[PDB]
Amino acid sequence: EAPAAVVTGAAKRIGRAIAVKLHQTGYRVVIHYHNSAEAAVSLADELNKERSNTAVVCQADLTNSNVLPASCEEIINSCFRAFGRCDVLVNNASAFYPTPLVGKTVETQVAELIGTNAIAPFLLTMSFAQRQNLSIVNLCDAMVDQPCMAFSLYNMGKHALVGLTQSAALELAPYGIRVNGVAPGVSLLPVAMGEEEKDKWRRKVPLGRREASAEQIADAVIFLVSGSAQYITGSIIKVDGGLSLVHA
Amino acid sequence: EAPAAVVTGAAKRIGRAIAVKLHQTGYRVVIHYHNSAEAAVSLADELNKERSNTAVVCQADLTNSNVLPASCEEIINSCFRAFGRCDVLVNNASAFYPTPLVGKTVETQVAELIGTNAIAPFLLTMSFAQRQSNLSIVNLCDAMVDQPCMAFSLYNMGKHALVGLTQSAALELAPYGIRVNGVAPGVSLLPVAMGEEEKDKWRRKVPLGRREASAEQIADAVIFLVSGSAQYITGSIIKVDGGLSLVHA
Amino acid sequence: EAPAAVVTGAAKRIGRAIAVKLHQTGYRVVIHYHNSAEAAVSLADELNKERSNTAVVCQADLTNSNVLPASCEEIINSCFRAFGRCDVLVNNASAFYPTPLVGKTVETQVAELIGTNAIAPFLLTMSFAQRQSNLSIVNLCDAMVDQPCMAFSLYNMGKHALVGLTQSAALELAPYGIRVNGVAPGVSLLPVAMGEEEKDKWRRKVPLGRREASAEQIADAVIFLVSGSAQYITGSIIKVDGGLSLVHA
Amino acid sequence: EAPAAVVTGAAKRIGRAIAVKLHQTGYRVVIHYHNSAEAAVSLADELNKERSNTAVVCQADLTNSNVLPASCEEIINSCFRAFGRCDVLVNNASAFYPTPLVGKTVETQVAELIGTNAIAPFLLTMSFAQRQNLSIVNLCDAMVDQPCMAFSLYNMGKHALVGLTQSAALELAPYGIRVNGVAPGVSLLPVAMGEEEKDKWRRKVPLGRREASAEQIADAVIFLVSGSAQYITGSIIKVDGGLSLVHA
Ligand SMILES: NC(=O)c1ccc[n+]([C@@H]2O[C@H](COP(=O)([O-])OP(=O)(O)OC[C@H]3O[C@@H](n4cnc5c(N)ncnc54)[C@H](OP(=O)(O)O)[C@@H]3O)[C@@H](O)[C@H]2O)c1
Ligand SMILES: NC(=O)c1ccc[n+]([C@@H]2O[C@H](COP(=O)([O-])OP(=O)(O)OC[C@H]3O[C@@H](n4cnc5c(N)ncnc54)[C@H](OP(=O)(O)O)[C@@H]3O)[C@@H](O)[C@H]2O)c1
Ligand SMILES: NC(=O)c1ccc[n+]([C@@H]2O[C@H](COP(=O)([O-])OP(=O)(O)OC[C@H]3O[C@@H](n4cnc5c(N)ncnc54)[C@H](OP(=O)(O)O)[C@@H]3O)[C@@H](O)[C@H]2O)c1
Ligand SMILES: NC(=O)c1ccc[n+]([C@@H]2O[C@H](COP(=O)([O-])OP(=O)(O)OC[C@H]3O[C@@H](n4cnc5c(N)ncnc54)[C@H](OP(=O)(O)O)[C@@H]3O)[C@@H](O)[C@H]2O)c1
Ligand SMILES: COc1ccc(CSc2cc(N)nc(N)n2)cc1
Ligand SMILES: COc1ccc(CSc2cc(N)nc(N)n2)cc1
Ligand SMILES: COc1ccc(CSc2cc(N)nc(N)n2)cc1
Ligand SMILES: COc1ccc(CSc2cc(N)nc(N)n2)cc1
Repeated sequence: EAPAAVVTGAAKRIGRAIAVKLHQTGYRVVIHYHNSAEAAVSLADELNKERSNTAVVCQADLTNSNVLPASCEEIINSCFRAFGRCDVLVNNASAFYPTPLVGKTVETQVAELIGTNAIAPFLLTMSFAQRQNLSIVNLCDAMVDQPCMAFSLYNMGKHALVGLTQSAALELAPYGIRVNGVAPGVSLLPVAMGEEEKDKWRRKVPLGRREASAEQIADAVIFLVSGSAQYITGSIIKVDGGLSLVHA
Repeated sequence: EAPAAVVTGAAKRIGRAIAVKLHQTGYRVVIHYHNSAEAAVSLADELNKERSNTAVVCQADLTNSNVLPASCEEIINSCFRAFGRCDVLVNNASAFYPTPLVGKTVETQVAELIGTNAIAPFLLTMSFAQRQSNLSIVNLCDAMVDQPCMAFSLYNMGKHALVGLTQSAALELAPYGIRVNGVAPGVSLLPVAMGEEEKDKWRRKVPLGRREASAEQIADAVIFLVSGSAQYITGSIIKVDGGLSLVHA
Repeated sequence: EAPAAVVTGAAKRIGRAIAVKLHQTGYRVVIHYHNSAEAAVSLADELNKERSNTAVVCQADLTNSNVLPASCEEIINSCFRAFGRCDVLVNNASAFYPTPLVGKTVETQVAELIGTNAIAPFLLTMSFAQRQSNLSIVNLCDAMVDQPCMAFSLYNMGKHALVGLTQSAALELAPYGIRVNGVAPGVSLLPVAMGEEEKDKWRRKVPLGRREASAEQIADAVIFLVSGSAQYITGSIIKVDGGLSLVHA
Repeated sequence: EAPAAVVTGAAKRIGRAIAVKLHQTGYRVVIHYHNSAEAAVSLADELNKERSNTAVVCQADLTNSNVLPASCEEIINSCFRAFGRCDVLVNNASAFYPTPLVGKTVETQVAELIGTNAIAPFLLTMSFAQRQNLSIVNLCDAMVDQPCMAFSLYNMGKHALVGLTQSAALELAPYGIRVNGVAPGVSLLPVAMGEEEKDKWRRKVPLGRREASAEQIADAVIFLVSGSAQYITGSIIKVDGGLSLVHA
């Protein structure tokens, strides 16, 4: 039987590309979502039209709370429910917005940014491991050491996620579970963002003066979960077209 | 007027060393504590006997909660209440224990490990800036963050977040003249519950001396980072590990 | 038409697995060697037996000297002479031996270690770029560069230099469509000379499988980096170390 | 009796600041120079005026060659002959210039950039140790991982120096010798650089929109060689005003 993968925030953009490429490679997928029900099912329909009963959806808020552990336990369960196995976990879901040091309460910002980018990936990892070419891939950020201004919580989240990638690689290696990361720089920009401000970020990218397509990010994910990366663990692959190498 | 510092978890060990050294340097100190009331009060006694009206104690739980912001805001408030100013903040307080991936609830482990090592520093940092000359923050990090102990995922994630904060905070608060730096022990004072055999196993790994760092040795680097000799230093983590992080498996 | 690749030190061990896998992927290969004449010619034969006119050998000493630029210019020239193009450069050749601080002269050690591991890669990158599709360079680095073996400073200085090259070359050659990246083994193929308890000592330390990387596992990452699945990857060093660099002392 | 320091390229700018602060701390100093004999001599006189017989100068080209090892052995030897001891070694001398990938020969650029920045520090280290609060301090570069364009050989030099620092810390720790680095970001700008170009770099620095004075860099070196840094080794202290944290 075909292996099975969980992709968090898989309904749109980069997570959608991961789930599609994983499916095109022959995985059965769990498309997690929070708000994008319509887009998630739409993706599942497309994938299932290709091969019947190879894509299911799963809803969960990934914000930190007393219920988070149980939601993450159940995302992993849905993969075992649908497919009888869970070979791959891609922690892609992420909140990202500014939290100046000098309207959500700060405690809610903590809950969303630290929960989605860090704690939920920790809890999903716990449940993944407990339930067992098994690997985990975490969507990190190649700009962590040169962070966006006023983004300290988000940024604290992605650093926490780098530490979890490393800790979990060390601890889960005895179980044959590899744990790795993929770090975009500028991939798909928010439709929210202004076009002028978009081309400002694009022009900074040495390799082609453009952003990464979502497929380019998914390519790194595909490599990491493959047989070609079977000695690779605790590694984080930058996919940033040299953006992080560029001084101020 | 003498400047004033806040040191979190300052009742004993390394935070005591920081507070004492900051006090010997001429600072007034808020000794923040959680459970260690007698040790906190004993230390504020010692320091006030040295210079009257120069040490207070301040109780707070730094576990993450929806009341954490308020608690951190009050820690900073207490320094202004006592001393009319707050020049320096040392984020020393830290919970530290295993959380294996395979009777505390996981929700509580998240709250204590992430709260003490990362969210309280963020919140204290926020409160410190908004209440505002040589202003600086020093975060107690960990030199072994990239070669972590087995099954310390949460603690390690919180120390990594602390590195992230140090950097983001240094960047954002530089315009306000606040510097933000770190001090990363490898092995310093070992746990009180640890047995001497297990301590010596760690001691024997340190290239420089085959011994742990003293609390004064850690405190020395913090005192450098707050001084006028570090006036251009920000976003920097100073490793104080006797070469331990260079030693391969 | 088939693209072509240069692999330094490709007669044996890891560079040989690299050249074999490039060739299976469809590349024509220049097999560079220094002393391993017999092995190099044997490899070209096997590759050519499989697909005709797809492999040449090229001899060069990559020790630093005033003629090293010319030699490196000639290794790149040999690919154009043989195949009409040069698409891929792999910097694999490396001297590796201890150089304690406290019968080769120090002048020679500096020359072999820094030349093979850094200066030759720099000069090759220069000639490659100047002679100029999916063009890319992969340098063979070392995952233990921050946790070096004792008394291996010149070697370690060379590997660090190689990281600096990867990044500086990635930045500068980006506007030319040339990507530059790295593959950093931990313990892979273990030395001929090394005793057998030393090998098992190193093997026990590897979290993932308690074994060293096969030559082919290292080559897989090189192959990924030069493929059309890495078109946005530049200035990245991929560890292929079974988690070894994560194990504390 | 008073301890003694060797400082390389100590005649001008940053190295001169380091020599002076060491001397003010109570060190006797070997002022090394290559071309700047008048400034070296000028410093030694100033310093000997303060304290009789506490400053000497010592000339040596630090470009890589087959005589380099002998030259570095003689710099160390000069401190022993003059003062009877060599407690501190500061590796400050640095060639710095572009070497684009696409009127010196390239082999000479290699020899100057790699020799001054990396090989001479390694030979000076060998000799320092062989001859024995003992410490070495290397002048590194905060911008090593975000290099200036077309500075690959310089950048290769500074990276090697980080590795030396680490390798030397580990190997000389049993002899009680600590090895550390100080990494400037933007410090003293070349005097002949136009103020308008100087200002483009200044403006990039978060902490105060200015470059570090030489004395500011010297301050960190002073720290590292003091009794206040006695457990510190293998460490590189950035002195950069937050410059390296600033994204493109
Ligand atoms: N795009 C870039 O340039 C870039 C750069 C650096 C790093 N990254 C990383 O790459 C990954 C994917 O990036 P992206 O731009 O595709 O992400 P994105 O659009 O910002 O977010 C992806 C998904 O995360 C889910 N999500 C947000 N908040 C959630 C919550 N509270 N609970 C559960 N799910 C939640 C959302 O799902 P729903 O719509 O279903 O609610 C969203 O569609 C992220 O980890 C990101 O941090 C991206
Ligand atoms: N010791 C080392 O070898 C070492 C190594 C690497 C890094 N570090 C770092 O250096 C720092 C100092 O080390 P240390 O060993 O002296 O620390 P520690 O004794 O383990 O902890 C210091 C203090 O943190 C406070 N704390 C714990 N949980 C708290 C909570 N929920 N709320 C508020 N305060 C809490 C405790 O205060 P109360 O007693 O008053 O309850 C404790 O006295 C820490 O940041 C540590 O991570 C130390
Ligand atoms: N093997 C590992 O565990 C390991 C670990 C970390 C990093 N690496 C890196 O991965 C690469 C491959 O490893 P490996 O073990 O296969 O390497 P290796 O066997 O030690 O050396 C590869 C080739 O380098 C060539 N070489 C040595 N000195 C030379 C010189 N002066 N001039 C020109 N060529 C010279 C030799 O060619 P000839 O035989 O023709 O003389 C040799 O076959 C190296 O870059 C190494 O640094 C390997
Ligand atoms: N200034 C900065 O913004 C900055 C930034 C980053 C890092 N740094 C680091 O801090 C250190 C000092 O910087 P700096 O600007 O003061 O230095 P600098 O002016 O560029 O040079 C320092 C001295 O190096 C000596 N030197 C140059 N080539 C030499 C050679 N072939 N042999 C022997 N000595 C040679 C020169 O001595 P003579 O004049 O006597 O010939 C020169 O005065 C360097 O290691 C540098 O890389 C500085
Ligand atoms: C720095 O300017 C940018 C670049 C990319 C984006 C894409 S939205 C996004 C980005 C991210 N790093 N994480 C998450 N979750 N979502 C937004 C602003
Ligand atoms: C590696 O084995 C050790 C070494 C030192 C200690 C000291 S207790 C401690 C340590 C820490 N990194 N953070 C906090 N908060 N407390 C415990 C276990
Ligand atoms: C002391 O531990 C080891 C580990 C691997 C080896 C393989 S031989 C080798 C290694 C290398 N880093 N570079 C080169 N060129 N060849 C030898 C000793
Ligand atoms: C921002 O562009 C600059 C900044 C400072 C300088 C001072 S000269 C210098 C610089 C250096 N890193 N190393 C050495 N040896 N010399 C020149 C250009």
